[PDB]
Amino acid sequence: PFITVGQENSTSIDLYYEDHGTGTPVVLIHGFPLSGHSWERQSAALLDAGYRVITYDRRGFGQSSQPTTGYDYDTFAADLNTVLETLDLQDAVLVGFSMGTGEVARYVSSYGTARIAAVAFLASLEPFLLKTDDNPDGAAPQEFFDGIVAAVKADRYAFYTGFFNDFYNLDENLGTRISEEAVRNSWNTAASGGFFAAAAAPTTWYTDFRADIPRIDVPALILHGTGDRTLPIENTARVFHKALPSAEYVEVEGAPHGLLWTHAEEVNTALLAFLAKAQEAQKQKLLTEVETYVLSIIPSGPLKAEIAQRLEDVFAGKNTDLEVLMEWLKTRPILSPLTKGILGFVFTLTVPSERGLQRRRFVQNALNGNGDPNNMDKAVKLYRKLKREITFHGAKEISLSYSAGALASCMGLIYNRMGAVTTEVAFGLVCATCEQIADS
Amino acid sequence: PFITVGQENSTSIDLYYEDHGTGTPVVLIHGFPLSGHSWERQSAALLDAGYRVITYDRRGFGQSSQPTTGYDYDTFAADLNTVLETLDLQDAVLVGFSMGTGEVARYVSSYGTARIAAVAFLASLEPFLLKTDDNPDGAAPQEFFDGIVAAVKADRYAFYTGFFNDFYNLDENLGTRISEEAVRNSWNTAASGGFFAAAAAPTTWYTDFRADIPRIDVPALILHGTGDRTLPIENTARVFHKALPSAEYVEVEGAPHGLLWTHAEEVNTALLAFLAKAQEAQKQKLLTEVETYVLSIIPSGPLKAEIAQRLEDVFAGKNTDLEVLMEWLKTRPILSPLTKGILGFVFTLTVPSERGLQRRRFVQNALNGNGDPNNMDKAVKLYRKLKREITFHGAKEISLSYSAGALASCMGLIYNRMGAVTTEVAFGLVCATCEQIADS
Amino acid sequence: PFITVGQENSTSIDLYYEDHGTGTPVVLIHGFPLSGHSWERQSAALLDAGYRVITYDRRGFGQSSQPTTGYDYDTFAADLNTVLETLDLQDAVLVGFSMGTGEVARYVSSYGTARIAAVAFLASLEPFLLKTDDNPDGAAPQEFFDGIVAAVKADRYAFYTGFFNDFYNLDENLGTRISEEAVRNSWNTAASGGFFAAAAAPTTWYTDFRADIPRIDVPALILHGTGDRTLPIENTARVFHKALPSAEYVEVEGAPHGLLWTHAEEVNTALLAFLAKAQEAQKQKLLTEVETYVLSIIPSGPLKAEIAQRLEDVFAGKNTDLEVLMEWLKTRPILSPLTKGILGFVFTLTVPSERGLQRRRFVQNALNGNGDPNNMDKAVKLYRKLKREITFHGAKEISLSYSAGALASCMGLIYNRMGAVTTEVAFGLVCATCEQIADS
Amino acid sequence: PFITVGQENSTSIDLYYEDHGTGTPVVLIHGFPLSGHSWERQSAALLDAGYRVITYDRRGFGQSSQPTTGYDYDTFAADLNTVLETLDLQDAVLVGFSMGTGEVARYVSSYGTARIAAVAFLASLEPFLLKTDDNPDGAAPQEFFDGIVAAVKADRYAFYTGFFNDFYNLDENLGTRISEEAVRNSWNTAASGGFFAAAAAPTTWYTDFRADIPRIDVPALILHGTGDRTLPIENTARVFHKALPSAEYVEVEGAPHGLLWTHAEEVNTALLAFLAKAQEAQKQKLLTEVETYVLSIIPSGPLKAEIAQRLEDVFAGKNTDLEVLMEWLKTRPILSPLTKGILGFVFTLTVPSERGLQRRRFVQNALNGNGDPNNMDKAVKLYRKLKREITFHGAKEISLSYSAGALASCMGLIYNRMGAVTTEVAFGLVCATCEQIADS
Repeated sequence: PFITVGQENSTSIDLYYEDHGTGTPVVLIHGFPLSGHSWERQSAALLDAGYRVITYDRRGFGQSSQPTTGYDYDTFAADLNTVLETLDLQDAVLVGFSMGTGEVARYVSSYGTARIAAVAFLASLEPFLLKTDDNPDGAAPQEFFDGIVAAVKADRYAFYTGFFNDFYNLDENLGTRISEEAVRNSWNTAASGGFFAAAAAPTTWYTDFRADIPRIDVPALILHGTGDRTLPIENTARVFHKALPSAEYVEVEGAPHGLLWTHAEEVNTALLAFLAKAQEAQKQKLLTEVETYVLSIIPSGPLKAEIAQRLEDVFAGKNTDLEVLMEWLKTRPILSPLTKGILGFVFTLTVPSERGLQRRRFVQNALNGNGDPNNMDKAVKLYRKLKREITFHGAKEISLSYSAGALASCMGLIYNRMGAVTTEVAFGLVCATCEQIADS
Repeated sequence: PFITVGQENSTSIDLYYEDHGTGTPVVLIHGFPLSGHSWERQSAALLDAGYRVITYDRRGFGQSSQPTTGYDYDTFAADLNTVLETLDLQDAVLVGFSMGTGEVARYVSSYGTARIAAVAFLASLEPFLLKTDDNPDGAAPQEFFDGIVAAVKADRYAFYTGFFNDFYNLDENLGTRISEEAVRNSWNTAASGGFFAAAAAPTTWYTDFRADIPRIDVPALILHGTGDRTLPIENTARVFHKALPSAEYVEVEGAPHGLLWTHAEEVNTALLAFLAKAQEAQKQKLLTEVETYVLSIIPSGPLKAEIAQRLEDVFAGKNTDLEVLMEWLKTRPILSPLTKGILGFVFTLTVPSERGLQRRRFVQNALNGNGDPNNMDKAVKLYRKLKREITFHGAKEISLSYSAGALASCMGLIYNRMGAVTTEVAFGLVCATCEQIADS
Repeated sequence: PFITVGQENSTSIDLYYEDHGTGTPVVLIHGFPLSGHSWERQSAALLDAGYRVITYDRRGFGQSSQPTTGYDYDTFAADLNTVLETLDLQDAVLVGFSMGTGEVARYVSSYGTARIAAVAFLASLEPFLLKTDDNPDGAAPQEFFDGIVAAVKADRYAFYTGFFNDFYNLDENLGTRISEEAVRNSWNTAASGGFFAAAAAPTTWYTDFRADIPRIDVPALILHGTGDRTLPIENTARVFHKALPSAEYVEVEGAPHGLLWTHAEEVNTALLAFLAKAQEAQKQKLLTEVETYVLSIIPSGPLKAEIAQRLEDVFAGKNTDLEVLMEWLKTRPILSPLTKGILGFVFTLTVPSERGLQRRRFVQNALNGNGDPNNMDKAVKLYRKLKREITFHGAKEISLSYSAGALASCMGLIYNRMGAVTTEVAFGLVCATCEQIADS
Repeated sequence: PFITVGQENSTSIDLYYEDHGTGTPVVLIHGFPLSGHSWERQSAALLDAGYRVITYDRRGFGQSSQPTTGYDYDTFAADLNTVLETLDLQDAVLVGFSMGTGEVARYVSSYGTARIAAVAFLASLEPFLLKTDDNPDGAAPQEFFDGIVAAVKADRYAFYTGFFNDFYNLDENLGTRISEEAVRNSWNTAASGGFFAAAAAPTTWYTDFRADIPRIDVPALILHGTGDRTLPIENTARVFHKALPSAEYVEVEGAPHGLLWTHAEEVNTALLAFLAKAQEAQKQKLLTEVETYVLSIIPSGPLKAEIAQRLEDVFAGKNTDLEVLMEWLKTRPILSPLTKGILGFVFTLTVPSERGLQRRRFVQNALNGNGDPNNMDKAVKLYRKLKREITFHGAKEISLSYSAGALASCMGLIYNRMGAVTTEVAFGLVCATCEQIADS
């Protein structure tokens, strides 16, 4: 599979990518000089955990096009933007390794965390590798990196051998954490890359990400091996943690630069933990917002408390019966039809096991709103806008511009299944609907 | 330029008007029997002082329509209301002369000081010209004004000659403070007016503004010449000052009624001083808005404090070096390129003595907007809209509809001098650019 | 990237190719049993020397289709013809290695040197490898080649090792001029080829090119290693030189057959020298055309002569200074502002050391186009088209469709750094603006 | 009548203009501080001579809008460009006076002589009024012009009195060549202008037109009075004549600056002469092209000679009877219907006194294009393109892309009056029609 990110002369620039599994999108950005297939140990684990795994090969690496231009992090991040937009990924998590951390930092800084839910940095370059006067926390001076470029240009194939020796810490890990054959494959992948890209890549390593770091607002994870030879822990992760103290910090003892394979077990554990925790963290903050908004329209009393209880139960994951819940709603004495309708919409939306209940009439009759053609006109116009929308805060603001009558019908469109919007947006709509009703 | 204020038979009633310069709006309302062009000496001074000068001709006067109806201050004030609402002026200053003072008093009283920041009364009619029992401070009785009307009806053209004799105090001022040609022009303007309006106007002079005066809440200025023959100082301004003691009172010694031309230097000085207090007040509120918006994108730290200080300094007029500031900006390690670009744009825009400093490379590369032809296209579409715009709030609103990428490139258009927008509009753009960045 | 050269059954026959860099087209035709990537040491050098490098994989080799037909030099040359015509290459240089030398000879003979500027033969097969009665200068008889084919059919994978043993002269060069990993990669590339193509290829080696040689009219270079085991110097290059005495003859002492890698330094040197003669020749015709176009806008006089001289100086590389030239331009009285802008653009473009000179104001104001949004809109539309373009003629042709006003603004976009186009394209634009201005 | 040339704040910038008479367009650009009505002596004469007279008032002058921006010759020329394009003038003559000469020079330089047939400079500013080191032929230094501006600002009305004293050389010419009332009117016109424009205009006088002069390729006329006090002959016209030696030079002895009125007879004579010569000159070069193309389709013989003679006669102005010509054509042997059709089209187009002859049956049936709907479709598509076209050379090229059958029908559309194209474009079509037929 390929995604076109540019054009070089008579040829086009396409990136090889892979899209597997169903769930929240997790983008895995490989490091030098490998490819997307490097994540296979992580990829295997993430697929088991019910995630949607997306991997791609950087330009001039793996199966991607090998142009002789655009080897800078502004172009690398631009490519990632194209990738995310082409696939239309929403609420996705970016995971970068080695060079890949640079792409994450730069994209977030330059394009914003709109589509991004969280970020993870494994074996990061950040904040600045170059050792200069203003940056004494650099790993090595300019002259050093110039040596690497010249080394690759001398003989890239022979370079790869020496490269992977410190990439995996073979003197320690060979025959224990990484096999001879596994290394052999990595070398093949390296050779498969572009000759130009090979020597062009090291110049990108001393990129100054210090300006990109503050723009990271989504939950972050910083992971790094102490036995990292290529990128020394202290010149990278340790100072990176000072720049981003909010980030979850993980130090894997004795892990080499290539810990994705060698210490895969420690990596998976740490990553899957961070992902599951950050997911439930944003689920709770979303559901508590929905609760307060829905309860805002319900009049204070013993009924309000009962509703609050059943809402908490389904939000907590306590598999309640839906036929019973709906029969309970239908039979309520002081609740207004619209209130019952909104509640009916919210319960079907949040309940995982629909159990087999056909779209109830009492909910449908509540949301239609007299079946005014004036109301259904604004409802489709709003529906068009919500299809493009993804953020909850984004979906709520644009919906607020519409009247309470138009909003109710819009909810009815979705309920009847004449509409296909994401849950975050659907919650945006219902919260906006509740807000208008509360002010009436 | 015209503004429709009514309708008379098959024809409509339009008022000729002029809108010049950029800044706080200053509306100049002419007197009898001239036109907006009478302010030309004031307009010249006000334009130099960076104001937005708006003048219009009263119905049946100058280039305005000449209907045979609506010659009362309730209609005159209604016309002014239409003018202010059509142009949507906000925080504007009303300046009236002779008859024009009546419009100011009545509009403020009848329509409220919502759009008005301050008011000025030059050669005022207020509070009441008619000499009666209840008003002994009147200048002349009913019978007198009936004489003027009958005099105009006899021969308005011959009337104009005798009128300007006391309007300018020609025995004193002719050949000294006003030339023969200047008077000639004034006469032409008078003759150019409506025959009906000419004789209808004097009846409006004895209007009772005594009830309108207390309704003046905005800061006021009362100016009047002691040598005023048309409107005697003691029957007008002096008693007006007792009715409005809060007002700034200025008495120009030996000045006649048409002091706008003869004693233009004394008038301008006094007026610009009174105006400057209200103008500097609105300039700061504009700069504090820009400051908060610009600081919104800068990440918290010691650097944020440093920028805010340097911003306050240039806004205050503390002539800071620009070559130094730009080199300081260029060399910051944690500032994003876009951030450096925006600040650079702001500094060149706010710093007076640009000192012939060539368009910095680092700012141009920040504002280029990744040289996306799609981003560059949207920027021009926005530039077309901003070329028409004049207000800061108006420029900010329409800019918000564009993406952050499109906005940055549009700023680049202006910075590179491929675009020509007013400073108020330019600030609207930069503030809109900051708002998008803050939301990511 | 692929180019369809034929069709075999249900599938089509596509050749993998690569197009890098901007300048004179240099087509590199690889030998047996490798691929286009073999040129990587030459390609790297050629890109530095400002050439446009075009490489492709022969059918059944590398990433190209692997059909079981068309393994003859009439088909091989037909394929090259398709490649050249598809890319529409003009004034290009053909460089062949081993088998690749045959394609050059055959194409030139069969299709003519219309698109070709010069040709290069490295480790040539020419004129005739087969040892017969009429050709005693053959390297080996028919039976020998039958042995190779049968050897490949036995086990192609085991064959490759023994092949590369004499291809690189490993007993001498291994560990000195070629590393184990480099050979390893070559083997992988070999295995990656088609099984049929592998055994079909040797039969093409004893092709009689003796009739094709006289048809070479473009300047030729003959390079060969004396230590060549695969193609013995005396049976190949030496007799080839007798057949083509006009050709530039280079003998690399002790170089093996695969000298492209082992003696890459000697090869690059020799090749770039020969290429420089052909490159500089059409380079001058490019600058001479630009000169005539630019001078077309300058009004005749002593100033016109002065400009022409300074243009010739910068084209020769003597002048080198830019700030003085720009100051000289700025102060000229007969030059239209647009003319000053165009010349300033050309000078910054042609002067090698732009130094630390900020983009001059007088050039920006000339190219700004008055800040008409309509000129800016057409300018962006033109700019996207120029981003795709590569040729000088291609850039000039598409630019001529735009108005002089739109063109000037387009130049302004690039000058201001809101645009990124190649020098050949940049010159196309300048000539097009000059053509329009001269025609206005 | 007004033409919108810009926008200032809430108001738009419109220029007052007048379009009188029928024939080739002669644009008259007034000087400071008057208006288009100043040309009345020329306009009356030009209308008698059967020309199309176009006059307009400069911004801030006469009946035009009075903005406070854009008082520079780049803006003045931009305005003129709008005027010419809005009216879609082609083959027009530009005539400038005082300030008006600057507009002519700048437009020609900046926009090209596409729509321009010839140019005239009366009482010119050119080439450079400012007296500096680089320009010793200047009239006065910078400080001098600064005095003029301050004089206008002092008292705009009183300034005019002294201005017209030297403008007309009243000590000499008053009561002889100019009446008291005429000057009075000039003063009124002066007062009618904008207060801002009045003082803004003098700064434009020291504009450097030296760079604009060489771009003048159309036939030129330089007229100037020796007794010119405002613009001394030696500092203006005399040095202008050296810069433009090709121009027809006329020196009116003893004429003042405002010679347009005083020496109107001498001015008209010289002007009408220059126009008549330039008019017949452009007729001959165009008609001889039409002649050769039309004769190309007529078969060689005595008939071909007869046609050429009658063509030369009508082109020369020997208005032959059209009823006779058409009957001569109709009853003529050996002439093909299409040939008769083409000639019939040409004769009705070139013959002045149309006499009142109906679109002949023999012409319509020739032009019908057999009644093919495909031919009628292509004819309309071409007609759309020709409506946009203006040049004769431009019209022929785009028409050549269409088939001879489609071209014939397109001519038929115009002849039947279902189409409205200019004569120059109309000639382009017929020549293109002849060219396709000629190749058969």
